Amino acid sequence: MNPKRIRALKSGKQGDGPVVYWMSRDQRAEDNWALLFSRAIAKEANVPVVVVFCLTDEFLEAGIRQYEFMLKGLQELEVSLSRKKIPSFFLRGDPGEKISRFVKDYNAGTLVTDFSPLRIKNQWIEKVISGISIPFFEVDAHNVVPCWEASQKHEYAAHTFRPKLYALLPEFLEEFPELEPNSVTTLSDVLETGVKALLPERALLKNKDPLFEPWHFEPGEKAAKKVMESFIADRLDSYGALRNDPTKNMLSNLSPYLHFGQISSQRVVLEVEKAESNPGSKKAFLDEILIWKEISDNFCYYNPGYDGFESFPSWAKESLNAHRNDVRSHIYTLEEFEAGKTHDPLWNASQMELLSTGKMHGYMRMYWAKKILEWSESPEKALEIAICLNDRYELDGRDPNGYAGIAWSIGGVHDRAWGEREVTGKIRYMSYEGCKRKFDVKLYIEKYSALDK
DNA sequence: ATCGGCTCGCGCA
DNA sequence: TTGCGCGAAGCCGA
Ligand SMILES: Cc1cc2c(cc1C)N(C[C@H](O)[C@H](O)[C@H](O)COP(=O)(O)OP(=O)(O)OC[C@H]1O[C@@H](n3cnc4c(N)ncnc43)[C@H](O)[C@@H]1O)c1[nH]c(=O)[nH]c(=O)c1N2
Repeated sequence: MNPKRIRALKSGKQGDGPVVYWMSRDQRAEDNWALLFSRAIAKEANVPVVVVFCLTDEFLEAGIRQYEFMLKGLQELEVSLSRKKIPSFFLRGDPGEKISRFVKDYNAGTLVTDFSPLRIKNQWIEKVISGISIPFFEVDAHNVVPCWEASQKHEYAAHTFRPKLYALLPEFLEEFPELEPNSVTTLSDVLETGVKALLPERALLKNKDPLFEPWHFEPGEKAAKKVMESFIADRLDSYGALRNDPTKNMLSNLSPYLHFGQISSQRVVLEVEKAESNPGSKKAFLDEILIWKEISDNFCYYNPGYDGFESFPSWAKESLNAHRNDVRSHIYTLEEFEAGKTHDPLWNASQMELLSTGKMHGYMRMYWAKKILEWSESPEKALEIAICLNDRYELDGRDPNGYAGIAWSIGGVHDRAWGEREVTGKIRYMSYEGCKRKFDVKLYIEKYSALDK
């Protein structure tokens, strides 16, 4: 294992108990550098490895759709793990308090957690270090090239990060070894409890039917692989040419699995690389899962204010500021945006895709966000509303790719200046008529019309 | 240091 | 649609 994937959080003396993988971002049994390191650390000490996961109360901020998708994954994973003789524990509370307690409770030898740039995981980690005395390690098991290794600074753009990343790919793109089973030796209640709490909040139809259609993405490590497999057989070949067409199902559809770590993106890269197809599609796809996925982790990790105005570049701050007092053609409230009551039937269509499938087509995510800027009273409100809806209804929400993506659309982060406009200033414009030239807009609106109810 | 090159709309064929 | 050349625009890093 490449030791540059390991960061030492808290130095100390190796206790003589088990090795504890605090699993958080990467909820998979396979292709998991964090669980592989733990087992290594375990194996030399002749102790077992165990996995702990903390079900916090953040689930009350989203909906049944994300929380059933996550728990059904953890149920499968639990089985996966016990078959490898690795027990799994599940705590319910504040990771700062519960993990600390647990580590003392079970006399853990060493502590290990996977990596995530989001503000709140570092808060927990800090709290955790004050509460323990054993060594504490962190492993990047989400990125092909560990976030802190790929760059030491905020990258202004893909085209600056891209040479830095591909120089290190030969070293970090590699196969995964086997999760060796242990040698030395309730989730269902939680899920029924959580839904009963979230139920008053369900996104319902007029006839009391749920909006959300749970059949588009089956959750779990197994299903995730079958999705990847299926993208490579049918859709990879056409990806470069039809990726940007909302009327063709030609995306990988991996982002819900990746978000929850139910499959490794290092694995996808390994499998796409070895696939023969259209070079242009492979190149198109690899740029998305390598450059754009991981510069997003770079963004949050070096900009703690990643979900606010002040993280924008100077030029875009200037510009939006200078157009704060422009007359907006339209001003909608969150509640109107939420229910698709704008004047723009293409915009409403894509919000109905969001509402019922929990995954809005990549290209329409750009449109969607910019019309929120154009049709709200201020850039901050735009940011607020676009974050709110993104995180509440996307299956892949509350994710670095989220904040980095919204910042692109509303703030030109990782983007450049365009012709000055009213209201949106120099931020990249997108039009209805421009979509008309690019895809059969009417089909798209047609598909999601019968939903206004 | 000096300037080439970065993930839209639109005219047009 | 489909692709090209052009525009408008701020800045990093050879
Ligand atoms: C307004 C808005 C909001 C969001 C986002 C963009 C925009 C404009 N993104 C990014 C992007 O829209 C999203 O990752 C894709 O829809 C994922 O779907 P597929 O895997 O089918 O993409 P596709 O199959 O084409 O790409 C495969 C993978 O490449 C990566 N990728 C693709 N587009 C990317 C992008 N624009 N930025 C970064 N990585 C990208 C992702 O890992 C994705 O799973 C995001 N992503 C996310 O998963 N959750 C979110 O909540 C958001 N938030």
